[PDB]
Amino acid sequence: AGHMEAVIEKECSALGGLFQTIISDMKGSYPVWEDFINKAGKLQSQLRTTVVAAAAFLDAFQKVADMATNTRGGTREIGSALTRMCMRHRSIEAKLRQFSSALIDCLINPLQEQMEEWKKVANQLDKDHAKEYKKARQEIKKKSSDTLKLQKKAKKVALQDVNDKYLLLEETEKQAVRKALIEERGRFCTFISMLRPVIEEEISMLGEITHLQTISEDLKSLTMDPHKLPS
Amino acid sequence: AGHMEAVIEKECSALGGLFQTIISDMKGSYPVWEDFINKAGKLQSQLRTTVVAAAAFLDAFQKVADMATNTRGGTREIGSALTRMCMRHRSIEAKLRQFSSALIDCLINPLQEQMEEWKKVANQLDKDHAKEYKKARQEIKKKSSDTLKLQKKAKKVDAQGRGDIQPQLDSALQDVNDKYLLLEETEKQAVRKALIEERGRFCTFISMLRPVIEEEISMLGEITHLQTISEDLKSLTMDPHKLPSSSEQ
Repeated sequence: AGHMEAVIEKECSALGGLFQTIISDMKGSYPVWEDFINKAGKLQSQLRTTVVAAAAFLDAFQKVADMATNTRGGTREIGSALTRMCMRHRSIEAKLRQFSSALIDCLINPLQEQMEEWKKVANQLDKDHAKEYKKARQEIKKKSSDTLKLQKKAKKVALQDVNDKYLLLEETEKQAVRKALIEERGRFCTFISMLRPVIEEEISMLGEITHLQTISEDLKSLTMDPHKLPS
Repeated sequence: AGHMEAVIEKECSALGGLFQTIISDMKGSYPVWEDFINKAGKLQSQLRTTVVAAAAFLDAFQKVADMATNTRGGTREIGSALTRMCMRHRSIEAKLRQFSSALIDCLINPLQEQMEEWKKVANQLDKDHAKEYKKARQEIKKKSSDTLKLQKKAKKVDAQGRGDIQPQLDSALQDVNDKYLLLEETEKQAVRKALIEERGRFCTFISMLRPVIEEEISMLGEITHLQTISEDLKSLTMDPHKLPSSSEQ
């Protein structure tokens, strides 16, 4: 570590420092992504259990509907309407299953796999940059040297080559930063492509709720004046 | 007790039978109702656990959004859009909690308390009917008894109990028929009450179920917002292999 090496390193690293910020950010990100995969996993397992409970509940709901259908007068119409309501909830259950499936198959498992690949890709970006950077450096530590001795034996009575290699390093670093910015953004794009089908299933599941209102109104109509006999 | 009475008798028997059927059907209904309560309880318990797991997931999702938000260029916009997605999901989570609460407050617990009161009311309707039926038969027995008195004292046609006793005997027989009709009316009203109670049980159930379904229906308002945010996310993640104009500074 000399004075000439400090000056040179002060020049170079000023160029390639945004790179290290992006890289450091990516390398520090994994615990956040890991906790996400963990909590998503725990939600999906809980949704699977809820689906099983929902299906058993709907079996019992249907038995209640059947019981009304097997009474006599106006109670038979109540039963048919309860049956409709049960069928509508079964459709909602089937979409919840598809939502739960997309959550594990489209998001959790793929994000988990993508994780080790992200770590390897960031390691390599960092490694390759380090290489290009420090050979670029040592080659300009070497050209400033040649210029030093050439300037101290000419005053007893190459400079452009140093300048070349600095503009050279400027565009190297520019390209490395472009590459890191694409990888950084790309991780989120990838994550969002995985998220998309999960949210589509959620929208499809919610959309099945539109059929409940008509049935609830019918049930309301069929249960007016419970103190007297209908027609 | 002649032809007309025997006809009424069989209607009373049909009605009496129908009343006992309705009472028996009500009495045998409880295992189905109890199974429904049990399974609604089991679902509500899992929904409670789901809502906690959903909130923890959303906390993690928001940390991911924060991470993107605090990077550079277009990735910051992606973070902002992800935050909009996460906040909209907090609204869905809230509605899920409301549905879970309504399921227990409006349906499971009320239905559970209702069981014993349904049993008491059905049993009382049965006992009231038996009491009224007994009285009606007694009335028929008493008038058929007098018509036996009259009819035995009418066989003595030697005191001209024919222009005087026969009008009496005609009315005595009429009164008997009156009592049979009264029994029939008692049976018809018993059936009516039993039918009303049978239907009323399902009316009660529906009244408990409807506010639960209302909380579910309230989730329709969320859909348009998920659609818009998902279109924004798609637009923000175009050409992942390339730098967006937003990242070129």
